[PDB]
Amino acid sequence: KHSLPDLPYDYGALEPHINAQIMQLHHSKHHAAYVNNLNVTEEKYQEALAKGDVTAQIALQPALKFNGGGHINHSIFWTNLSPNGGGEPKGELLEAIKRDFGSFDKFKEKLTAASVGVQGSGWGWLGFNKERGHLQIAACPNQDPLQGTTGLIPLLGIDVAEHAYYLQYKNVRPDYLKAIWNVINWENVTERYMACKK
Amino acid sequence: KHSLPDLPYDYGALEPHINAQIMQLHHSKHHAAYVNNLNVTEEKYQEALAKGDVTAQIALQPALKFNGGGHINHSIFWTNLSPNGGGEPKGELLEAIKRDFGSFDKFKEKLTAASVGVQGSGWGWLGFNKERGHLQIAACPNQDPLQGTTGLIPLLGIDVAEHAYYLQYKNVRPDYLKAIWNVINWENVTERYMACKK
Amino acid sequence: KHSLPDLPYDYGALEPHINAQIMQLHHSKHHAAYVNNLNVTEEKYQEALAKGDVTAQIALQPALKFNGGGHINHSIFWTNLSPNGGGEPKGELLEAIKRDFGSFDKFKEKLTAASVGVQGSGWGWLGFNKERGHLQIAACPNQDPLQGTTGLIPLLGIDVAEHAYYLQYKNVRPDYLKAIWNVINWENVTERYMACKK
Amino acid sequence: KHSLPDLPYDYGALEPHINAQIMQLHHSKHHAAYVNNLNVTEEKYQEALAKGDVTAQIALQPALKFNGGGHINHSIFWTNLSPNGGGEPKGELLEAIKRDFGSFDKFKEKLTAASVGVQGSGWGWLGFNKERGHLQIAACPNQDPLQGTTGLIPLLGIDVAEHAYYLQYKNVRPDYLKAIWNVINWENVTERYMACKK
Ligand SMILES: [Mn+2]
Ligand SMILES: [Mn+2]
Ligand SMILES: [Mn+2]
Ligand SMILES: [Mn+2]
Repeated sequence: KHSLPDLPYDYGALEPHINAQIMQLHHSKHHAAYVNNLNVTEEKYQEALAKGDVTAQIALQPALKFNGGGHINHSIFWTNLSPNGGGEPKGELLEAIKRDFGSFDKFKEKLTAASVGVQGSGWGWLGFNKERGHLQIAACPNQDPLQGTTGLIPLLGIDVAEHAYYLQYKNVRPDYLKAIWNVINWENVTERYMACKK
Repeated sequence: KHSLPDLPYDYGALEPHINAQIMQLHHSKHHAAYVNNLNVTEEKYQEALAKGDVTAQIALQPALKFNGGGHINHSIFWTNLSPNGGGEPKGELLEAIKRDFGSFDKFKEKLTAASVGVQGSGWGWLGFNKERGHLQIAACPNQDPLQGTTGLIPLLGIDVAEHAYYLQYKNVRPDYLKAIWNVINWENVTERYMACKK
Repeated sequence: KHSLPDLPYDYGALEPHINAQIMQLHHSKHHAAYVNNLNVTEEKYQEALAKGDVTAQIALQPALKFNGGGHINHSIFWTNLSPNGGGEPKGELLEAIKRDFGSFDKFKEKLTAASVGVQGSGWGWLGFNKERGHLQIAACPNQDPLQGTTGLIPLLGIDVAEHAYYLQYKNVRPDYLKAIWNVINWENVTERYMACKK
Repeated sequence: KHSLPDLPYDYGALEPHINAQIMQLHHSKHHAAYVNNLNVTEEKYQEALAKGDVTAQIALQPALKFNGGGHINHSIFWTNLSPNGGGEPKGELLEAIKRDFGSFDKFKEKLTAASVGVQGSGWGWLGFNKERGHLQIAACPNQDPLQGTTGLIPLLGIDVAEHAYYLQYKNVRPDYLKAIWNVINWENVTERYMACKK
C-alpha cells in the first residue's frame, strides 16, 4: 500500500517563493489524491492480472500512469525543495552542470525554458542519463514520470501544472520558475546525482 | 490576422458561478496569448509553406494546434456562457438530448463525468455527429479542438484547465462543473445545433 | 498463462483472398510472439506490482499494451474469418447495420475507409457502443485493443498492419480490403453482436 | 512542388541484402505516394491558411506529418545506402561514435536495438544533437521525421516499417537489420555529420 509522505518542512516554509496555501493544497489534496487513486488502480490491476484479463489491464493503464506518475513526481518534488535552499550546488554535480550545460546560468536557462515550454500540464526535469553517463534535461506531460517513460534518473523536478503556482502567480508561469530557484534543495539533488553515479 | 473577441458580457457577469478574476484572466491573458501565439505560428507556416520546408511545417504543428486550438475552443466557450443562462434547453436540441442521452439529467451527468474525467488539462464537449446525425459527448486533451480532431461539431464546451476554475474552486473541479450549469447559454447551444442540422 | 489459439481452419482455407503463406506467418509467428511476449511481460508486471515498483509498472505499459492487444486482436481476428464467410449477415445484426450506417454496402465502405485510412500499422473495427446502444466504427493504432482503449465491444476487426497483406497485395492495401470481405465470418460477428445485447 | 528523387543506384544495386523487388516498390510506390499526397495536402493547407481556417489546418496535420515525414525520411534513407556501402566510417565521425557509444560495434547494437525495438511502423535514427554537440540515437514512430519532431539532425536512418523488409525477411526484422549494415553509405553519413559541425 502506497502512502502519502509527510512534507519535510512546514507548509509555509517556502515563503515567499511558493506560498502556504499552494503547498498545503498541493500536498494534502493533489498528492493525497494520487496515492489514493494509485492504490485503487493497483488493486484492480492485481485482480485483472490474476484473472488474465488483458483488456482490463490495458484499460487501467491511463489511471495507473497518471496517478502512479503523480505519486512518483510529487514525492521527489517535496525533497527537491527546502526553506534553506537556493544558491548553486557544489562539487561534482556542479562540475557536471558547467560541463553538460556550459554554466550554471545556462543550466537554469535551459531547465526554465523546458518548464515554461510545457503546453498544458507537465514537469521540467534535470535527469541523469545512465547509458551516456551525463546530465540531460527533459519535459514530461501531465504526470508521466521521468524514469518510467524516459529511463532518465530524476534529480530535480519542477511542476508546471497550474495548481503548482496559479493561486500565487496566476498565468505568469515565468515568475514562478524565477522564484522557485530560491528554494531548490541542492543537497538532495546532489544526493540523487551521486546515487546513480555509483 | 486572428483577433481576440470581446467577451459578450461583463467580466463579473457570471458571478457567483465563475468569479470576475477568473473571467478577466481567462479572457485578457490566456485567450489573448493563444491569438498572439497563433498569429505568430501561422506567419511562420506561411513562410515554411512558401519555401517547401516540410521539417519546419511539422515542427510548427504542436504550437499551431495548441494555440489555434486554444483560440477555437475559447471563442466558442465565451458564447456558451451567459449571465442570464441556466435551466434547460428547449425544442429539438432538448428532444435530441432526451433521446441521445435519455434525460437532461443523464446528459448533465455524462458531460460532467467526461469533464471531471479529464486527467491534466482539457475540455469536455457536447458535439454533433454529422455522419451519424446525432449528439455525442467527447473529451479533448489540453487545447486540441473538437472538430479539428474529432470531426464532431462543437455545441457546448466546458474548460477544465485549472486556470478555468482554480482561483475560485481550487482542486474541487466537481463544484466548478456543478456551478457552471447555472450560466450555460442554451440559446447559443440551440443555435449551434440547428446550424449543423440543416 | 495465455496460450496461442489454434486457427478454426487450415492456413490455406482462405485462398485466394488471403494466401496460405500469410495466414501461416501471421498465426504461427506474429501471434505466437505476442503470446510468449505477453506472458513474459505480465510476469515482470506481477513482480513490479508486488514490490510496489510504480516506475517499473509504467515502463512495462508499452510492451503490455502492444503484446496484450496483439493477442486480443488476433484472437478475435481469426474467428472473424471463415473459408465459408462472405456475403451479408442477417436478422438483427443486418438491421442494426442499416439503422446505423444506411445500408450494408455503405457500412463496408465506412469500415473500408477507416481501415485504409490507418497511417502506419493498425486496425479497423466494427464495434458496439454499450452506452449509446448502437454500432460504431473505429480505428486503433498498432495493436491497441478496441475494448481496452475505447470501451467499444469488438464485433469485426480488420488488421491493416502490413504483415497482414503485404506479401500478397504489396502496397495496394485497398485490394486487400476488397478481398477480405469475401471471407468475413458473419456468423461469428452476429454471435459477438448478440452477446453484447443488454 | 515536391518531387520524387531518383535513387542514386539501380533497384537491384543492394542485392542480396535488400532485394530489387523491395527497393522498387519502396521507391516507385511508397515514396511516390508520399510525394503526391504531400503536394495535395500542402495545397489544402495553403488554402486553409489563407482563409484563416484553423480547424482545417489542424485536421490536415496527420496527413501532413505522415506524408511530409515519409518524404523527408525516405529521401534521406536512399542516400544513406550504397551498393558499395558497409564497413566502418573514418576520421571524425568514427571518433564521435567511439566517444558517444563506446565503440562502433556498440553503436551498431544500440541503433539495432532501437530499430528492432519499434512497435508498429517506424524508424531508428543516428542523429546529431546540435545543442549538446554530440551524437544521439532515437526512434521515431510511423513517418514522423527526426528533425521536425526531435530537433536532432538526421545522419543515418533505418526504416523498420514492414514494407521495407517483409517480402524478404518476413517477420524476422533482426535479419533485416543485420543485413542492412552491409550497404550503409558511410560516405553520405559522414557528409551529413560534417555538415552539422558548428
Ligand atoms: Mn502537481
Ligand atoms: Mn482555458
Ligand atoms: Mn497482425
Ligand atoms: Mn518506408
